[PDB]
Amino acid sequence: MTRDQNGTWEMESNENFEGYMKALDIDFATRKIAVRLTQTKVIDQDGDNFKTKTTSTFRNYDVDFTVGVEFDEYTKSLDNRHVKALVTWEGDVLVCVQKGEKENRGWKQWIEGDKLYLELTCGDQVCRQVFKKKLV
Ligand SMILES: CCCCCCCC/C=C\CCCCCCCC(=O)OC(CO)CO
Repeated sequence: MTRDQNGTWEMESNENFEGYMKALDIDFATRKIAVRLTQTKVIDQDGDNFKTKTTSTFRNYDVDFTVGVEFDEYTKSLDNRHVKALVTWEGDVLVCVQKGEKENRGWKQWIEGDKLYLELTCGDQVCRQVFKKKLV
């Protein structure tokens, strides 16, 4: 029973964020800033209802969803694309498929210990992020 992802989580590693961004066609001036930033993830979860915020000094991104309920996602101030998104549980891993113009786009997010793991995929690029839970 590790489905409870509530908390504030601070990034400690970010592997291949460059390649993921390039796969999304982010221009190199934007990538040059974005690759350097420490991200924070704030998750407010009530059962299968999620409200999430990913924040940095450069850009913030909010996405809210209910597990199992397809929704329209506009990735505003990221790559600015429209996708149909569905989040499901695979065991205690939260799995998102983002169907749209990019093939094999989505993410997977799960807890181990005091860490939150997030693997972002686009095409043949995978970015692996790890966040540490912030205290009180
Ligand atoms: C926002 C902080 C970084 C902003 C700088 C990046 C700008 C360059 C363009 C694209 C990179 C998109 C990468 C972030 C993916 C969104 C996070 C996300 O959807 O996470 C899920 C799972 O946590 C939310 O529930």
